[PDB]
Amino acid sequence: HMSSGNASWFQAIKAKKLNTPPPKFEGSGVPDNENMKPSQQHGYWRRQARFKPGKGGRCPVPDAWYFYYTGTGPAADMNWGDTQDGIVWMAAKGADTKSRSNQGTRDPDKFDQYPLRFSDGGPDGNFRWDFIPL
Repeated sequence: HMSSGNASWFQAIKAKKLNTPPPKFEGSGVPDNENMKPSQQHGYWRRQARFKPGKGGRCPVPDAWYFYYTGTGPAADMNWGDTQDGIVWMAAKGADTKSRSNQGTRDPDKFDQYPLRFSDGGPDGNFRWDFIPL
């Protein structure tokens, strides 16, 4: 089966080892994105367990986490702060986490993913992401 849905606007962050806890962030944990209302600077990171072929059959690879603005993505029906394994919530100063933006999600056939930057910090050392130029 091929997932039919829309995707995250940003690249993934990726754990370096198996069974890593959720990412902790210096600063808001909200990706750099100047094209949003300050009131709308809030969302969640969502865990994605990965695999790939290796010896015998399939082989576990470290988790990826993907960021979605509140009210969008797989956990669109969740409200900011709602507890669920594999969901961590982030908000920048001045955010109103009741607000809902028009950003929606990314259609992969049309737009490439945005590069991740965190001018106010970034995730802890259990995590890394690929370089994509600005």
